Amino acid sequence: MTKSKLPKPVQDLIKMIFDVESMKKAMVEYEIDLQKMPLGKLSKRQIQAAYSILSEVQQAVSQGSSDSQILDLSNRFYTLIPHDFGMKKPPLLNNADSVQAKAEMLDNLLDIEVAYSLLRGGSDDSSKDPIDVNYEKLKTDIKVVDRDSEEAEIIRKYVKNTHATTHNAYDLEVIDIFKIEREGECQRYKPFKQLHNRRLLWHGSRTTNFAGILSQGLRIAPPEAPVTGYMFGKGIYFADMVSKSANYCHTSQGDPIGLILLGEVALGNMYELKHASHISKLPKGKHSVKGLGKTTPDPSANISLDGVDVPLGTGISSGVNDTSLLYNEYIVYDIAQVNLKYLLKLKFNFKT
Ligand SMILES: CCc1cn(Cc2ccc(F)c(C(=O)N3CCN(CC)[C@H](CCO)C3)c2)c(=O)[nH]c1=O
Repeated sequence: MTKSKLPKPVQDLIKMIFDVESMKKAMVEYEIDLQKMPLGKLSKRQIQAAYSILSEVQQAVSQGSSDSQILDLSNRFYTLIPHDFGMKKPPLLNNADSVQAKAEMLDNLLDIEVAYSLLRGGSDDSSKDPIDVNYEKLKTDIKVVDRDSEEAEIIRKYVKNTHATTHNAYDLEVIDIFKIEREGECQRYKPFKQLHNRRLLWHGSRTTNFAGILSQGLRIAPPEAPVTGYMFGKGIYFADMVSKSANYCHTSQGDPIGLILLGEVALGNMYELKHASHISKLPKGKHSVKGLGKTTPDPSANISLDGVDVPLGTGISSGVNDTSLLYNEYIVYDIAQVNLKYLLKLKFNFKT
């Protein structure tokens, strides 16, 4: 039992990422019946089948089919994924809002299954630290960034300047800044290295999703998933406001620690949109979608970190009139266009 020699912040990141109990709390959060469907019985093909029902609902809504099939499909969904709503009525699956809500849950279920499968697979060695074994499963080089360097100064300033006044429920404190290097991702990203308009953007996610996020990278919703469950289609979503992405950590009062990503995203030509557009492909010659937000990080204060633009400017009006987005959103539809650079441990201080 050789005790791990990894730095203490990296060891804590490993423990927090592979926490089986956190995976169970996330499933209870969705009111999933863990007695009828324990974490060990959660299956990949089960999740894709549930995605198919969501897509079947989407098509039934789109042709008028009949709302009673939609009733049957909704009941079929709750049979496939056993829930426990105690005495209340389970939410019906008859409108686009409920399809998005269940697609989001399946997104988290998909990454939770990947994490658990990682843990219970491969090899195990009694003489090895579980932290050391779980670290190697991530297939990622993780190094703690020195607090006093210019990387951390830029990253801290990115956090400090782009917390929107709208997201007033909490404030953010940077605990740890990690430099991350997924195996093979640098080679995969090379075909996009010298594309224009490369920005450093945030991606917030639930803590449980990060075992899959680090082992497999950011992925696109599977083909079974309904394209109308996502505002701008089935792509990878980023933000330039740290608080916009931190909201997608789903941090609570009982679990105030969150994980957020800083990724280099090859945006190229930007299909600028102001409202929903459930697309699967992009128009020829366009490399990403930008949701136009009312507030944008002041473009006068942009800096370059390793030839990548960092929109750490404070929030100002964008001049866009008829848009449905409070803040900007960046979406790519090819996973090769993303190169993950930094991983942040954030403490959420909720104001009460
Ligand atoms: C605006 C910034 C922001 C938004 N949203 C919401 C959101 C909405 C629709 C989306 F398609 C995705 C997204 O990118 N997905 C969907 C889930 N997963 C399916 C395989 C993937 C995850 C990586 O494996 C890819 C994310 C976050 O969650 N975080 C953020 O920072």
